[PDB]
Amino acid sequence: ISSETGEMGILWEFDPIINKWIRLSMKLKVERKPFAEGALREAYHTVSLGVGTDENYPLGTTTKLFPPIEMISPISKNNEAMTQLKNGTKFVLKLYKKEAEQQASRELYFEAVKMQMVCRDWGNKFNQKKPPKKIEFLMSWVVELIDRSPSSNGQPILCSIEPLLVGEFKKNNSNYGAVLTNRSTPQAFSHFTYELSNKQMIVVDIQGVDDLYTDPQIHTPDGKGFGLGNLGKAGINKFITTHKCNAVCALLDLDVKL
Ligand SMILES: Nc1ncnc2c1ncn2[C@@H]1O[C@H](COP(=O)(O)O)[C@@H](O)[C@H]1O
Ligand SMILES: [Zn+2]
Repeated sequence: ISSETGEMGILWEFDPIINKWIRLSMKLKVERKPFAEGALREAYHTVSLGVGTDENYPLGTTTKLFPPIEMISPISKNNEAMTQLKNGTKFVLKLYKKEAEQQASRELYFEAVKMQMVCRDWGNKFNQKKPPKKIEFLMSWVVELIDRSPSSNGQPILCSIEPLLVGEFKKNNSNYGAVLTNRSTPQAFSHFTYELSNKQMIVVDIQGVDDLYTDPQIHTPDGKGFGLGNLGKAGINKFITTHKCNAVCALLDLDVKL
């Protein structure tokens, strides 16, 4: 943690193989104006001023705590943040637009970051089949900007952070059936997660730079979890109407009927 001018934050990393959250702290310097925007959020350039422990900021009460205490690792010595967010790193911070900040609760920040980590595992499962192009999803973290005056409201300011992508950012499909590029690997990764999960999930909203992807969305047949972008059977079926499995689908031996 550098003594340089910045702001403090509580840092949250999710580890799927142990299925627990890792609680940390960091200092960061955010630019005043955003450099890009989506439908719901704005993105800011940020520089890391160091990652440390959370010893100075106790959780206090177990009751009403989210995420719950049983989902929190008691040891935080190992994590991705210490290398990928080390002092000097340039990264990206994302805030919700006001409005609709009204549709962003504390649970949805953690649910969104857990969803990206889940998609990150599917990328590794995809890469084990040795496709022509390997895909990879970026890390993602929840950060509580504790130095910023709470929404009033009375809730602290939350955000998500992730590594910086350098290059042309392109969206390949949406979360409701659009096919926006001629590339085969993004659609085939979608034709892949739906079949290999036995139709329990599909990963769409495949976007990013080259084969580094971020901000995916998951549909599940019951429509539960994975945020408000989970359109259930409708989202799954909408992908099937516009999908043509391709040479990558064929190479992965996916079923041409869905
Ligand atoms: N990791 C990233 N690195 C650089 N630019 C990004 C990144 N994520 C999102 N963006 C930009 O921010 C915009 C908003 O993305 P979204 O997160 O979908 O609202 C995108 O259209 C990109 O131009
Ligand atoms: Zn396919």
